[PDB]
Amino acid sequence: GSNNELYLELMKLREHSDQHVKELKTSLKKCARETADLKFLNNQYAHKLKLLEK
Amino acid sequence: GSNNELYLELMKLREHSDQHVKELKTSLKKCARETADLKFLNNQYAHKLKLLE
Repeated sequence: GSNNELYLELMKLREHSDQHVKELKTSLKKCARETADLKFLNNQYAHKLKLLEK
Repeated sequence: GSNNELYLELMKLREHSDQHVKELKTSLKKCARETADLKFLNNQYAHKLKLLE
């Protein structure tokens, strides 16, 4: 083994992580939109259900 | 010495990026949980509506 191999491995790990970060940021934005939509829809549903009672 | 400094700097960069992945992964899990909670309510509402209709 050599420290150069170790250094190179740490560099490879960093680059892989950076790529993962980009993918996660994309997924997060997608999920956030879905939550927003469901929240809006749920508010409509809850209200409609409350009208039928009255 | 400088060998140790190089190791620590490379480890720093490695760990900073990995910690970032951890953060985002946990945030996404949270968002996914929130989505599940809302779908449950959403499905419960919708199902309850179709019956009264």
